[PDB]
Amino acid sequence: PALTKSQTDRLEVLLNPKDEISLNSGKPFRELESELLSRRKKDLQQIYAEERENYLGKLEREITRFFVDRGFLEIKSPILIPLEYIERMGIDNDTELSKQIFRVDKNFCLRPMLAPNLANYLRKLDRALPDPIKIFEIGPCYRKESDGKEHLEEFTMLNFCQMGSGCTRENLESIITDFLNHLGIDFKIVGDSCMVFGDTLDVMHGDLELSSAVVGPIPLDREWGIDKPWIGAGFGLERLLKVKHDFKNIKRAARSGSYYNGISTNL
Amino acid sequence: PALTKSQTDRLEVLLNPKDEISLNSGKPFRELESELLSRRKKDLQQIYAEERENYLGKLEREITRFFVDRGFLEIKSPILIPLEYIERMGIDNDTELSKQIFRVDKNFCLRPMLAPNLANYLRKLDRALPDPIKIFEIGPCYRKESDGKEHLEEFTMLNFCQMGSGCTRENLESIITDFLNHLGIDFKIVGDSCMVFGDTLDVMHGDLELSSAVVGPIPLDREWGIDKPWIGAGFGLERLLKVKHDFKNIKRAARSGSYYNGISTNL
Ligand SMILES: Nc1ncnc2c1ncn2[C@@H]1O[C@H](COP(=O)(O)OP(=O)(O)OP(=O)(O)O)[C@@H](O)[C@H]1O
Ligand SMILES: Nc1ncnc2c1ncn2[C@@H]1O[C@H](COP(=O)(O)OP(=O)(O)OP(=O)(O)O)[C@@H](O)[C@H]1O
Ligand SMILES: N[C@@H](C[Se]CCNC(=O)OCc1ccccc1)C(=O)O
Ligand SMILES: N[C@@H](C[Se]CCNC(=O)OCc1ccccc1)C(=O)O
Ligand SMILES: [Mg+2]
Ligand SMILES: [Mg+2]
Ligand SMILES: [Mg+2]
Ligand SMILES: [Mg+2]
Ligand SMILES: [Mg+2]
Ligand SMILES: [Mg+2]
Repeated sequence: PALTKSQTDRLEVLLNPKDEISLNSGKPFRELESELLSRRKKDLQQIYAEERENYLGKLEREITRFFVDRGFLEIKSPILIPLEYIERMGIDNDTELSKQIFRVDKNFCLRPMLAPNLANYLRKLDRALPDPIKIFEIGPCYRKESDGKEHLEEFTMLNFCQMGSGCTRENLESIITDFLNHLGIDFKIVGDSCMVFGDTLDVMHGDLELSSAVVGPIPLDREWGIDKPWIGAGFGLERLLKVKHDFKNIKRAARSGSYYNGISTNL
Repeated sequence: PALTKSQTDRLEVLLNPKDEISLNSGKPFRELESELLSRRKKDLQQIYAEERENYLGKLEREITRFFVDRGFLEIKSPILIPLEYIERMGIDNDTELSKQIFRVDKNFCLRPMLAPNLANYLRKLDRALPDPIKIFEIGPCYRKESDGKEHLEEFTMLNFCQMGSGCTRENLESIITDFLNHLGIDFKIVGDSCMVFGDTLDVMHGDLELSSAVVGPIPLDREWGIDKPWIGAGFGLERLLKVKHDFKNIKRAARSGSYYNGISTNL
């Protein structure tokens, strides 16, 4: 019993991390497929009977509660943003991130990050709210990618940020630590750099980048009317789910018609 | 004291429905503006101190709990969808809704409704789950609009639907009724029609359309592999918020950097 590539692909779609089933165990495709179909139907029936919550939606709600309870204001800002935000973010037209932008109409695009909208909120809210200003947003972001096991074209970003007092490296690391401890995810912090922000603190789980974080001020602040110390971090929710559920491919965690909570919908 | 159009616009931005303040009361602009700025800063400070939840996010969470508790599976599907879905939905290239579509790249668009993704889920889930199949989704949808007091280009749709047993007009009306009673919103049902679905039951609050709902089957089902009775309804969350909070302009409820929970962010 040698399986074709098409057969192995079909079994891999139906296989879940908790299965102790090897596709090369010598059993024929028909028996492996029947067993996995039965397991996945049972898994989906259990979700439908007892849970009914989508992993991405449930994780957004859990993260929302965590940040609201710690004094951060919940933001919901536009997903369709001016293309001018990309240039004012310092993303020059010939840079790598600029090629990843999904253009809409003529002057708009799908946001590839939450940062510009949140910078506008920090500036505006600092005229009305007491120091420090603490805000966060969770929602869809978009980048054209080569599509590996760790990138999606449509993903979900969390960005939390603070402006004013308490905007230090140690406070930023403390929030990241409390957040990932709340989710039960081990991590380390490594130095890296990017073009928008300069140096970042990257939050790594093994070789998987969970977040890039920044301690301001940076020279870019002036173009956004930011004139105080700030800290912020952006996390991909699908990457968090990939770690939590041991998914081999991030597509299992994505907005999709092909998987529900990591279970194939082709049953 | 006659106010210019620019001055009146500024005061209208700062005015909230609960204020018993008339912009034509004869008081000068400087006093009306100072009073309203003070009220709105206080309102925002109270939210920041005591609540911190965004109206759109909080309403999504409340609706999610309502449908999950009543046996509907929570869906999060792609916002960027194939342009082919628009033609297979019967939206011919020269129709009115087709002109409202935001195109992305060459073969994709921003979804103007949730229905096609949910039809795919109904079909797929019917192979695995017991009758009846009950699902819902909340999330961003996009339409180019003339932009009045009731339309946004970027809005948030709820669509709940069911396939199999219990897919009758009376059950559909009963779910709509239980849902709007839960939110405390009065309504009536009127007959209307649209091009995708044919006859609809429109859910009206006064002259404001809160939802269009459909009792299947319809001939379009075959193009989506739907072969059982079904019911479904789509609601705009920003319209629900407009009713709940007596907003004069739906922009107060939208994803925005210009308003937070209906309060101007230009303070
Ligand atoms: N295409 C993508 N798919 C899924 N998640 C992503 C994607 N791009 C970024 N993220 C998540 O958003 C976070 C903040 O975005 P950032 O700009 O730092 O990404 P990045 O450094 O380009 O990530 P990578 O180096 O893996 O491409 C990332 O740490 C990651 O968790
Ligand atoms: N541009 C929009 N902005 C905000 N909400 C909308 C918009 N278009 C539709 N909705 C909401 O989505 C629901 C379902 O969409 P549907 O296709 O029935 O809208 P519609 O009949 O085009 O609405 P209208 O007649 O007001 O344009 C509507 O009843 C409404 O609550
Ligand atoms: N690291 C993540 C995003 Se982190 C930015 C936190 N958001 C924020 O409010 O910054 C204020 C700010 C932003 C730009 C210019 C001046 C001031 C990423 O690369 O996608
Ligand atoms: N009235 C709202 C959307 Se209502 C559709 C409910 N969703 C669903 O699952 O329908 C099954 C289905 C859909 C199309 C073709 C065949 C079968 C609007 O106009 O935006
Ligand atoms: Mg990248
Ligand atoms: Mg990186
Ligand atoms: Mg990074
Ligand atoms: Mg319309
Ligand atoms: Mg209508
Ligand atoms: Mg309608």
